[PDB]
Amino acid sequence: QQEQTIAEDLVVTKYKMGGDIANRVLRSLVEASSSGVSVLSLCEKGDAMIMEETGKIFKKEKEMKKGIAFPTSISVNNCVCHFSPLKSDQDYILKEGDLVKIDLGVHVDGFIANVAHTFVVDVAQGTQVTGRKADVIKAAHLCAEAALRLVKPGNQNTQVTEAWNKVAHSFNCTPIEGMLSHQLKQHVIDGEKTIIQNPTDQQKKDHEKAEFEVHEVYAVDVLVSSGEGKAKDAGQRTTIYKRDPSKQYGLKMKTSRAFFSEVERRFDAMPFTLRAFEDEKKARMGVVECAKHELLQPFNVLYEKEGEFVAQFKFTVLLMPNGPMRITSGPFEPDLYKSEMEVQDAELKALLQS
Amino acid sequence: QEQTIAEDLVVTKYKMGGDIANRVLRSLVEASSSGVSVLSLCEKGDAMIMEETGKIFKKEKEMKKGIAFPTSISVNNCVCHFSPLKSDQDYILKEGDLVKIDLGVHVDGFIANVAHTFVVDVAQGTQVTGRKADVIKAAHLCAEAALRLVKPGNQNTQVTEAWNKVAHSFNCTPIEGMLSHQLKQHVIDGEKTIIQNPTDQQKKDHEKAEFEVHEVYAVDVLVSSGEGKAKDAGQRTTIYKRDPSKQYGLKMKTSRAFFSEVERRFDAMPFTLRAFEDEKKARMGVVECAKHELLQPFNVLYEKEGEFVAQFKFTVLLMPNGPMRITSGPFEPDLYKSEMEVQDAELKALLQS
Amino acid sequence: QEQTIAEDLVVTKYKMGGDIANRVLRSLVEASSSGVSVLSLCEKGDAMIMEETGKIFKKEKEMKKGIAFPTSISVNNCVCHFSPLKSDQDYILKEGDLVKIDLGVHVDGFIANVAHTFVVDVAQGTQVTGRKADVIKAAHLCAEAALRLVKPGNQNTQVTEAWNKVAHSFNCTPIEGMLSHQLKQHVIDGEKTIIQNPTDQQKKDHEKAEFEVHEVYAVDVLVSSGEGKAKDAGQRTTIYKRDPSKQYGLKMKTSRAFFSEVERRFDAMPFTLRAFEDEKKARMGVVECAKHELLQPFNVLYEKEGEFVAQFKFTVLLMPNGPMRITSGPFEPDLYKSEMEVQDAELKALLQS
Repeated sequence: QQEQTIAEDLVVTKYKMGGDIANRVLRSLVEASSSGVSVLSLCEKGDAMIMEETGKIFKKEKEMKKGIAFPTSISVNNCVCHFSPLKSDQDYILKEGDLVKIDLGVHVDGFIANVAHTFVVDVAQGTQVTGRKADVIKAAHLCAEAALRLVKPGNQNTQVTEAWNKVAHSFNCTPIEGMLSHQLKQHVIDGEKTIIQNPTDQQKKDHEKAEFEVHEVYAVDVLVSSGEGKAKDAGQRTTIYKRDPSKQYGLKMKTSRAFFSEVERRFDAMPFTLRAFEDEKKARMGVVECAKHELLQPFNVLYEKEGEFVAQFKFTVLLMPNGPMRITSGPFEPDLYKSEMEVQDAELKALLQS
Repeated sequence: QEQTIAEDLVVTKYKMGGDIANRVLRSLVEASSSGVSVLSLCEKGDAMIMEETGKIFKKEKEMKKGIAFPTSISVNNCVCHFSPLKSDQDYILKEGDLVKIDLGVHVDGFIANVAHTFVVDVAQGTQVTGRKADVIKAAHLCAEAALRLVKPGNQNTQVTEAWNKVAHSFNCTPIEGMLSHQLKQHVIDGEKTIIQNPTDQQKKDHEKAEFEVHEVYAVDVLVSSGEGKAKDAGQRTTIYKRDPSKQYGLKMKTSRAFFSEVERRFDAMPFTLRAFEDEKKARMGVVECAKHELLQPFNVLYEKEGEFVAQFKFTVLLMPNGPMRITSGPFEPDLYKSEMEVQDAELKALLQS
Repeated sequence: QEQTIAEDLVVTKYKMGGDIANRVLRSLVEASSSGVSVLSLCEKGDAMIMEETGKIFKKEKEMKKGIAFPTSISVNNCVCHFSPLKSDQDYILKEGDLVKIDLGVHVDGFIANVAHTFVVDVAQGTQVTGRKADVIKAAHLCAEAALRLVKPGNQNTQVTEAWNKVAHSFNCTPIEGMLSHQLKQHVIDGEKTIIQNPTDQQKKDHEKAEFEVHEVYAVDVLVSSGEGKAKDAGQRTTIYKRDPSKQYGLKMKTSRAFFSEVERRFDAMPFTLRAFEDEKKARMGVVECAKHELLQPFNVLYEKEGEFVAQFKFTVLLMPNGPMRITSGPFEPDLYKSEMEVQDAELKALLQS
């Protein structure tokens, strides 16, 4: 009732204007993605381009905070998520046939527009992607299609969790264990009402059954693996952090209090990459105190087993009265992907046509 | 007082009911082929509506939800409302039978009604041909015309008149007298109506009306290859509705615990006698209740034999942005080849949009 | 007090007028070919707007509705406002003529403006080529760019800038100083505007502005193959509107009758003098009115001989969910072939979004 919701016209407007920016930046990055291109440069180019487009809009309103809601992340092949390298980490260079996931977020007055898309580097004109890339992309895309049709008022998060497994299984792929699609609110990317992928027995017990309601907003995030689908750390350095507002702890230092002060000014409660910090070695230091006492929440770089592919589609959807209204999406082309398998289940075939 | 589609929660309830009506409808059309029992299709629909409405808005333990119009499957010259009792005659679908499937869903009284015509087992790569195609094309283009004419500021009469020229283009006739009703919460049979191809008496019996924003209509197209009169052929009537504008103490003991059941289970929504524990006790307790006008019947009317009746029924919300259709059959216009076409310049332009 | 698209009923009236402007424009486009009197097309289009508005919202008796901009048919290097008197030189359409059709509808003073460019009797399965295709493609890609840029948070200036880049790609120029007005109830000419290719001086005078939800714009793209200037040519002016801010008791009695017929038939919307039966009394009524600033003239304007001007106008509502276009013409892009194309990477991507 105090809360600013998509029940209000001005809020739909901010969501729609960040959505349009998220869609433009994503597409620009996909067009710039070819053999020999630096991932570091695409992460920099996206974060810069988010800032510049947020710069040009709502100029009359000089108090409104706007920018990055999720820093541009570029996770290739069996890498799951959250790769925004530092100027001094090893870079990754896109090879032909590389499977690329681009993930990013934009906000306007704290209303968050999250988008992620998967494609293949320099697919030869007149060909189709085939084999396990085709199987896992096709599968993740149909998972996003089933969620667009199931995440609506009156349905339960559990029905989406199950639809996802039957769809992914149809391609002998596997939704990554325990990943979460969060409810969004003003200034909150990580709402506690969630959809869980492919939960274990522990995760199924600890995760809360919920019913979607009109006026809620979700960042639906589909991550599907060609393999077993349990992501592991593999000592890549975490660059992406979020401040956790739920945690106080006075910091016994000078640098730490000073780094965690630039995190609050420049970013408040949104995720940020350690690369966005002018002076690298100084940020690398101010993080350790903060991260161990949980004031910052890490976004770790997880990997599936070498040779396997992970595909991603993330879209932000507003549960408007008239029906779910999608405000971000990638330039997916269904005809580019040939799989030898399809969905055989009659209920899911009919749902995906609906 | 009246809850209208100017409330965000009401639109939501209409859409969740239509998503369900659309799903049960298609699942019934997939299940329809040579040798399946209409009885079992009617049982399957009604059970799918109850399962689907069972799964939604479950945090809201108190909310009524379920059948707004029990599944009816009216074949060839049958016009509507055929939902056989288990103890009556069944009907087995044949190849080339023209099938109308009518059903409705409600969520907290907000009704989503749909109906659709197809032909049984159309051989792959074949096209329906002849009178069946004429009348299915006609009824559909009558629905396309209504979708574009049922909008705020227009009159019911403009819709009546467009249906007459669209259906004459295929030498078909809208069945005279048939009504398309305004819907409101708990009301399937609003007084505000679109009439088809009315007689001079029916014209004077029926009120010109103007569509207004925030209204809901179950638009209902029934077009015949014949006459366009629908006559009783004494099939037993299986579908009745409580008439909430009516009292009567009733007296006979079966009668009162019968009508006690229709009030507990179905409140104001149409129901089939097939839905009772004992179809015989139900046929008996109706006979008192219906005489005294506490139940309206939904009669099975029939055209002349060898003639064909097509139906498309969709529920539409007159939203500010434009008509928002929440139900529809899966129409494929490529299935149907007619030697005739709509040729009126002004209706061709309407249908193109 | 002011009625905005935040009201369900306002959005409805805009949509009902848009639906009509679309129907009329298309009918006029179909009716344009070699030998067609431009006078007849102006008559036909004004008569259609009155017939179509005559049929809607009949039960609301006090509700004013009809023409927001009289059908104007501006050919080749004519820019705008050609609506000849019965007694003027008529223009007969020739094969290969570039035609601009511009008209408006109002429902209760909610305005739906549209304009469309096409080429007369394009040879079946050819393509228009040369300057006519250059300028029609430039104007359409300008209209497409406006539709994606005129939205809450953006600046009228970014549109102005996109329009010189997009048009320069075809060696075409948006006509210097032409305006796209905000619309409100009974106001065709709101002060918040998008300016085309402003002069030196015009930039000083024109206000920068941010677009916001709930605003309405009649986006008017006017593009020239030549310099992008538009001069008078003492062609009779025929279109005027009443300035509702000026009031004056008139001396002569023909003048007052003239005024009464203007106020009654056209409130404060532009009208053509062609709509007055007594052509003489009206030309005399005007000079007393126009003398005392009671009418503002809409003068006919021309680019140079042999040059071509294209126009796409559309009326858009900045709803919360995104711009909602309620008018458009039937553009078929595959009809126009140009040696040139938009080569800026950001405009390429903006035009595909």
